[PDB]
Amino acid sequence: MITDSLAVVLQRRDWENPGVTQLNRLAAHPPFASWRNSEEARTDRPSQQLRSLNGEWRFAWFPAPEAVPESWLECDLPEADTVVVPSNWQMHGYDAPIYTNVTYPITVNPPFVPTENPTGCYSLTFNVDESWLQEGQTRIIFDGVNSAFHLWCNGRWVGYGQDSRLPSEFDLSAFLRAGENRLAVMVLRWSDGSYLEDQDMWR
Amino acid sequence: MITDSLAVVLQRRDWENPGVTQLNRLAAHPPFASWRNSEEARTDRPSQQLRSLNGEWRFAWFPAPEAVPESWLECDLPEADTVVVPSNWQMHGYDAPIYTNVTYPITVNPPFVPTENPTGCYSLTFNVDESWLQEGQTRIIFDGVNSAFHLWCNGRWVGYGQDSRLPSEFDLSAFLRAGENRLAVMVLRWSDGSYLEDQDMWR
Ligand SMILES: [Mg+2]
Ligand SMILES: [Mg+2]
Repeated sequence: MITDSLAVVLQRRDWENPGVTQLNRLAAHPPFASWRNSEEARTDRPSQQLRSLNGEWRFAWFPAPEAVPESWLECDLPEADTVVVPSNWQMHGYDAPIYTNVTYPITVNPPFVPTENPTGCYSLTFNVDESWLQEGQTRIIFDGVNSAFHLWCNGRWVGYGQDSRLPSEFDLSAFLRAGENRLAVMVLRWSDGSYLEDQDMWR
Repeated sequence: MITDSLAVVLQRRDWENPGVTQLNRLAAHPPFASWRNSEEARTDRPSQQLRSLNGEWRFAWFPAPEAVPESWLECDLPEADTVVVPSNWQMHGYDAPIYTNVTYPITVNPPFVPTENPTGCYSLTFNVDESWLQEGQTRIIFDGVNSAFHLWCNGRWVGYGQDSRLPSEFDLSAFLRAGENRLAVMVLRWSDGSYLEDQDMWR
C-alpha cells in the first residue's frame, strides 16, 4: 500500500540529495540503557529493557535499489541467504571491497551517485514481549550503518538514516504488533552522504 | 500519476517536519537579471530574458491540505475565483487575518501544526516562447511565499519551499512544453518553519 510501497518511497530519492540526512530519526543521546532498577545502573549489569537484534539475519543482495523486489517488504525472499550481523556484505564476498586512498570510489559528481549502487536488504523477524507494547515507547537502535538505509517495519515504512558512523534511532511503537514482527532494512553502498567522507580505508 | 499525485506528495508531509526546509530548490544568488547584451546591464534596462508571472492568478481556497482536490493539478477548478498576485489571501477576505504580539497564533507543539491549516492553491497558465525551451535553463522564481508551498508544473511535482521571506528558485526546464503550460502552486498558512518566526505583525 502506498506510500509504503518501494516505488513511492524510493523516489524522490533521499540519498542522492545532499540536504536530508535522515527522516523520522530521534535526536542523538548518550546511551542510558533504560533500566528501571536503581542498583543495576550503579551495578552496570546488562539491562533487561535493552534488547539486541544482533544474531543471524536474512540477507538479500541487488545491484541497484530499483532492482530489489517491491514484494520483499511484505515477505522475505525465498532465495536470499542468511548472514550474521553486524557484518560487512563485501566481507561476505557478495561484492568485492574497494579501496582508494584519495579518490572517492564512485565518480565525483556531487551530489549525484552512480545509477547502479550495490544494495543489500536485511530482513529480521523477531517477537516482542507483550509487556513492552502496552506501555512506554520502543525505539530500534543501530550502532552503525553504511552508507544510508531505509527502514521498514511490519511492511510499513519507518525512517531514513543518512550517517553510517553515528547511531540512528527510530521509534517502532506504532509499527509493532503482538507476536513476531518482520523487519526490513535496505542499505545502499553509495549515498549523497558518501561525498562527505573520503577518508582512506577499505570501503 | 504517482508520485505526482497529491496523496503521495503530501505525506510524508514536509511542513510538519523541522528538518527539511525545501526540496529541489536552487541555491540563492544575488539577482543577475540574465541579460545577454552588455549595454543593458550597464544601462540597467529591464531584461528581455527575465519574465514576470505577476498578473491575474487563478485561486482556490481550502480549509485543509487534505481537503484540496487531487484532480485540480491536472486542471483548474471551475468554482475558484481569480485573484491578483502577489496578494495576501486574508487581505482578499477568504480568511480573517490573525495578529499576536508574542504568541504564535497556532497552538505551540513544535514541530507539529494544527491539523486543519488554511490552504490556498494558485494555478497559473502561461505560454513559454519556443526559443527559451530549445536552449538554456529556465527556473521559476518566487520573491516571497508564506509559510510554505508545494510546486507543481504541467501536472508534475517540481519543488518544496520552506522559507516565506527568502526567494526560492526551481528549474522548470524539464517540465515546460511548447504552448501554454499550467502552473499549480499550493500554499499553507502554517508550516513547521512557522515556529521559527514569532515576530509580531499582522499575519
Ligand atoms: Mg583523506
Ligand atoms: Mg517578538
